[PDB]
Amino acid sequence: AKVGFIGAGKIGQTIAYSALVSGAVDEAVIYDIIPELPDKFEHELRHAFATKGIKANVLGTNSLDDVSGMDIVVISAGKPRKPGMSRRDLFVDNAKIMIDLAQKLPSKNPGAIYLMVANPVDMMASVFMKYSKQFTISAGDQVETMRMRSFIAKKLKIPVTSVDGFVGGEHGEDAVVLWSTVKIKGKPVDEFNINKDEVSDYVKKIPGEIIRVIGGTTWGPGTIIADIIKSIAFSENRVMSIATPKEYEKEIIHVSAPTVVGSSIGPSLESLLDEKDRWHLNSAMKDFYEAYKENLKQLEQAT
Amino acid sequence: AKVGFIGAGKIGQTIAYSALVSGAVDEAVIYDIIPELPDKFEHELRHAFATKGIKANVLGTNSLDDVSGMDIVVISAGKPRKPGMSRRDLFVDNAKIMIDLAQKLPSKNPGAIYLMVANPVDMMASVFMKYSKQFTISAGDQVETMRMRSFIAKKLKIPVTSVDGFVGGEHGEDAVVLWSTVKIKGKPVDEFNINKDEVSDYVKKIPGEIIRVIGGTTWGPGTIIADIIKSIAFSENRVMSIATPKEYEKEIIHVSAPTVVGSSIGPSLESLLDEKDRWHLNSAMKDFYEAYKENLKQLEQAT
Amino acid sequence: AKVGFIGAGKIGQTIAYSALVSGAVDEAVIYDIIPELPDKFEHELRHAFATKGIKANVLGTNSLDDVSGMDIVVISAGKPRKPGMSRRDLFVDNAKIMIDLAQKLPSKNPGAIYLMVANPVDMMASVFMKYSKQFTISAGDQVETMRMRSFIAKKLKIPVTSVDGFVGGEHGEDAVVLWSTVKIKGKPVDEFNINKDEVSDYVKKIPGEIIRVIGGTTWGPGTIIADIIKSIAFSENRVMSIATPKEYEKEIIHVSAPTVVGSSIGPSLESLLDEKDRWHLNSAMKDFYEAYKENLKQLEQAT
Amino acid sequence: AKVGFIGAGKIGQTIAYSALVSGAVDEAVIYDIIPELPDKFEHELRHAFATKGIKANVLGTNSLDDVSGMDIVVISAGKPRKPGMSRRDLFVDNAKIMIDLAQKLPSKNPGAIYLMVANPVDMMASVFMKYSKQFTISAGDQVETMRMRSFIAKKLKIPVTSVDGFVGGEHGEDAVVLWSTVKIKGKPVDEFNINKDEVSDYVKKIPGEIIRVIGGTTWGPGTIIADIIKSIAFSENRVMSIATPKEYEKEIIHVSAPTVVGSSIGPSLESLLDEKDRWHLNSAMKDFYEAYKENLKQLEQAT
Ligand SMILES: NC(=O)c1ccc[n+]([C@@H]2O[C@H](COP(=O)([O-])OP(=O)(O)OC[C@H]3O[C@@H](n4cnc5c(N)ncnc54)[C@H](O)[C@@H]3O)[C@@H](O)[C@H]2O)c1
Ligand SMILES: NC(=O)c1ccc[n+]([C@@H]2O[C@H](COP(=O)([O-])OP(=O)(O)OC[C@H]3O[C@@H](n4cnc5c(N)ncnc54)[C@H](O)[C@@H]3O)[C@@H](O)[C@H]2O)c1
Ligand SMILES: NC(=O)c1ccc[n+]([C@@H]2O[C@H](COP(=O)([O-])OP(=O)(O)OC[C@H]3O[C@@H](n4cnc5c(N)ncnc54)[C@H](O)[C@@H]3O)[C@@H](O)[C@H]2O)c1
Ligand SMILES: NC(=O)c1ccc[n+]([C@@H]2O[C@H](COP(=O)([O-])OP(=O)(O)OC[C@H]3O[C@@H](n4cnc5c(N)ncnc54)[C@H](O)[C@@H]3O)[C@@H](O)[C@H]2O)c1
Repeated sequence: AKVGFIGAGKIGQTIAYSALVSGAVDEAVIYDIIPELPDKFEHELRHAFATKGIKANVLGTNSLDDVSGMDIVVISAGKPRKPGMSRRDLFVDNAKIMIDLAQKLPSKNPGAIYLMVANPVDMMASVFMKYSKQFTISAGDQVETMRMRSFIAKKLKIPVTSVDGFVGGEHGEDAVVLWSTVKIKGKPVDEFNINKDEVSDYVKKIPGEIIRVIGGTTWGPGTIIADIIKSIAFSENRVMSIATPKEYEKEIIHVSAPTVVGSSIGPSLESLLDEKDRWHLNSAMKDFYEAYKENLKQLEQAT
Repeated sequence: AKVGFIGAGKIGQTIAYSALVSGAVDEAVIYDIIPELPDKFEHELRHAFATKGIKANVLGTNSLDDVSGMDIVVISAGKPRKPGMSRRDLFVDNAKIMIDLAQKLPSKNPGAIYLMVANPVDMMASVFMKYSKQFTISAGDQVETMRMRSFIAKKLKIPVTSVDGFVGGEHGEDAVVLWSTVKIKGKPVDEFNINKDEVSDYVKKIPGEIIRVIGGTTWGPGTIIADIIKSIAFSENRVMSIATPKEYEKEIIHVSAPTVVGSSIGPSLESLLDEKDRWHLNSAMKDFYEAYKENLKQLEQAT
Repeated sequence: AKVGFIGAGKIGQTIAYSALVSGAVDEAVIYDIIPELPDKFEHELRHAFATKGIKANVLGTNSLDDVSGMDIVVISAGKPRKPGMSRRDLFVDNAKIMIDLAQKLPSKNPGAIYLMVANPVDMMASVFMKYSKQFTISAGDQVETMRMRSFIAKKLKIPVTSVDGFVGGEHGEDAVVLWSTVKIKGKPVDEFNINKDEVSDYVKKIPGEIIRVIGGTTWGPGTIIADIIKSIAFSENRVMSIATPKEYEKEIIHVSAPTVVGSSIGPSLESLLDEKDRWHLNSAMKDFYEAYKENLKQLEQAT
Repeated sequence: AKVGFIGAGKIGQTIAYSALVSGAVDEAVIYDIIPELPDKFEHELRHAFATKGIKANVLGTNSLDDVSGMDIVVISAGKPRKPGMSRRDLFVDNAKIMIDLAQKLPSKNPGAIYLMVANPVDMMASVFMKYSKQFTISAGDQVETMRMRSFIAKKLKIPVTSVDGFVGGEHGEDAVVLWSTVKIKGKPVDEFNINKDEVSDYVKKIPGEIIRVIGGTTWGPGTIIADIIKSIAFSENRVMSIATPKEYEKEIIHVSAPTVVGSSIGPSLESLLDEKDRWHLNSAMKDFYEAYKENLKQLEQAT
């Protein structure tokens, strides 16, 4: 696929690098508002490519117009979290970015899939889609999903490959582990020595903890989001707990649920969850819709 | 994963080779009735591994008791089709193989996923599961699925990665394209100039044509079935049109539908298809049922 | 790289499949004299590609004029060995193939690297280069090299990645282990309990044993030769004991020594071997020379 | 291989991640003096591994004693460059680190290969080896080597895979392009529209420029150094322009030259360079020896 990267900070570089070395990206165009940053990143990539024999076309640029004719456009441009902040605290800052980008990108990338990475991720995806009128998805709870699998595997001292399942609903701190999907070698997680609250808590806290020590999350979400790109680019049909757009009281919202990710996106698999999980996903919709409306008014308090 | 390969003929060797070089198999045990065959294949694999730096343990054996402790057991032991034959002609001869394997493998590989390759594939899976009571899947129409995708791509002169969709129902000559799933860059196949009947006919005829010219199918189903193994081994959650066990009229039958394939298998997604494709999948259940009951009688009439 | 495959039998198909799934081949054109064979192999490859997201162009053809513009041309067209035969028995029959290919391929593929696989491999490379004057290499003793490594590893019950070293000189039954290059975790092989003669004998006999049981060698040399292709295609600079053209007594001959393989081929490293291994490589030149002159006379005595 | 990482800053993380995802590292132990940093990096890795199905054992730790029984030990612990500094300016700061590590690591990792990454790289490798008495190599001019190939490919608008060759001698700013190795599709670089001084200059300046804009080099040298790890771990025998130890006036020094990198290291290929290149490598030895002796005295001016 041809993939545009809007944002070449820590997470944008990690995602682009990981997606490029995985072989899923035939051509990439990497943009950033910071002078020379994308350009120097391009050189980094070429140097890396030489050792691997990678021939992917890469352009690092400060010119937004170079992001044209892409299949997928990955948006990580935004303020990141500082210790002590919630993700939703960023709404007003980063929504202005999305509003601006929504004016500019569409005419150059008609029919592209837009992949939101910038936080608060689900909200950003809704804002971007509202303004751009372009099909937009959010990395959503796919990162949470993998964090959950890896914690459970570490806890039982089993390979992560023995664990299956997803995290879903609202993003981050408000996500829910979808326990009816969670299986260990095919068996319900109940059959195991697993404290469900300890799993949820690790998932919600570990990014905050990475931020406090390292300064931001990189390798994990970078790899994970790149795999979303790869599933689209190779048409692999991986079920991923991304957030796809839904209509709710005539407003576009984004909420996560296991979703088939291929050259085409969908369907989402919420209808196949157990009752409790389906109730949590309905709930997540109502809560998201309420918090997002509030946030839109508070932004409308521009003047 | 630890993977058992039962049957080391053309397709068995291809699946094993491809699953091993893909990185999805940590240990493999390969069995065949043919004296020394498994041994010499093992030496072939070792030679290949040396150039790749692959360290997977591999044992080729003529003693079936050496296949123990597997996570996945792949069965390709059986007589293949000859130009002229139908897949289902093989039922009696190959059912006898499955009944015997079902009395030997499970005690050594309890709780393994059993992946049926030998034809008639779906019926063999049903027999094996009947005589073993171990969880058994069939390659099903996943091969057809890929043939369909590839045909549409070469026809429209587009990358295969632009095409999404599945083939399902009964296996082989009785399969149906699930047209409500076939999309080109997200758009319904009707918006393109492809003749649905030409697609079907290609899918149905190409294996018979390859069998006529080359003598048997290898690289295609081998790679495609190795990817089923990989999706289980790495818990990738790819939607694949494999055939999983379904309770119908109190019998266990196998029919293909798009199904989540990870360390855990399922759910199948037939409830998300359109009315027409759900009708077709319901008829396939009925038809498979009637034909399997008939075939079972034929088997009794041998023994 | 753009890669031409001349001969789509057992080994040709294996090399091509393995080189294509490794990512080293951007475009491939596969030729065989057998009507429809290349075509049906192409369809096999396309089916495999769909599951992997591989977009390499591939053309199977019965018209040799379709092989043009290649960077590398791989020749496996020829009669194979039967239980009992020696590799060199094939000289006359296969030399006739090479003389013809040499009058047809170069005009269409000027400046390509020609990689000889058909046996007797080294002698075929010398003939092809004689009649084509195009730069021609032979798989040489790279296959032997890997067999030797793998044997030592299984013997000492160590990972194959712990073993380094090469097999060189004449090909096959006349090859010699270059013992000054064989190291286990950096240490000379003498410090371990391996019998040098048992290693040699294994290396010499295993292909004949595989040919006896299975009918021909495939996965091992196929993977190993595909890695020669990859090392050229990605300019990896792997030292491989291939046979490159050497001017001796004003003839061009082919003998194996560890050689740098990248987008450019060479140098060969025989001047860095110990006295004994340099002696052996000098005798192989003399012996190959005398035997090739004899074989050329035999060819004249056919035509 | 089992690989220890001493240092989990920007370059240590990039190298470890790249080496891990490439599949060359079976077990890694990552240490850093910064509290909690390695630990949080380990979590990042596990999260990334979950999406890929990677089962490599990883331990991120603040306890140096955990770095035991490794095959390879990769040392990136040290002060990095700030704009305006040369690499050799760091000698006195980072040599103290190496002296300390030389007391501590050996008894826990007997017979390991130590891979120096921290600057001034060649000097650091000599210091570490002097004090530890352990076999030590330096990433050397391998990074420069790839930078050169990629620049030339960009300049001629050809794939980097068409370019072959190496940079060698002293490190960084004092490196020399070894023009007799440099080939484009097999042809001498003279046959091409290439300004040699412009190539050298780009190579020497581009890291300084990345540092000024981004803050440090990451992806390129990370990938490149990881490929050195991979060549050792898979015993691939890639020729790489690393710096291996040589004796000079009874002192151990490190200088770069194309070197065969496998489970065993060596031989270096300086003897096969043209005259001019060989003279530059002799020269580099004399100059290195002089600057390193000076630096050792200036450090001995501890008191
Ligand atoms: N799982 C996830 O979804 C996930 C993971 C990691 C980070 N993030 C989020 O991604 C965003 C970026 O994080 P980061 O660590 O890379 O931050 P960072 O500060 O390293 O980078 C942000 C980048 O965005 C750029 N930027 C800001 N405004 C821009 C504009 N108008 N146009 C173009 N570029 C612009 C900056 O120049 C900078 O290079 C943050 O919102 C962070 O919270 C999300
Ligand atoms: N897409 C698919 O599902 C697919 C693709 C290719 C082949 N097949 C089927 O796979 C089967 C094998 O095809 P093939 O081309 O490899 O045939 P083959 O003759 O090359 O190999 C069959 C192997 O099974 C062995 N065998 C027979 N009975 C056995 C037993 N009781 N235990 C162990 N091994 C036994 C034979 O010894 C032989 O080595 C056939 O039924 C064929 O129709 C299915
Ligand atoms: N390590 C090695 O170097 C190695 C390994 C395996 C096989 N081989 C050699 O490779 C050759 C092929 O072995 P195989 O097992 O694939 O034999 P095979 O009979 O399976 O295949 C040979 C193919 O070459 C074709 N052929 C014959 N003449 C031709 C021509 N003029 N143009 C195009 N195609 C032509 C045949 O039609 C057939 O499809 C043999 O000489 C064998 O000894 C070498
Ligand atoms: N091609 C190359 O060889 C290459 C490429 C990039 C960077 N580097 C060099 O590598 C070194 C590290 O660079 P970076 O960008 O990762 O710097 P950085 O500041 O991001 O990280 C340096 C790390 O070393 C750690 N450290 C310092 N002293 C230590 C000790 N005594 N024990 C353990 N850990 C210690 C720090 O805690 C820090 O995390 C520098 O010398 C830099 O110049 C070399």
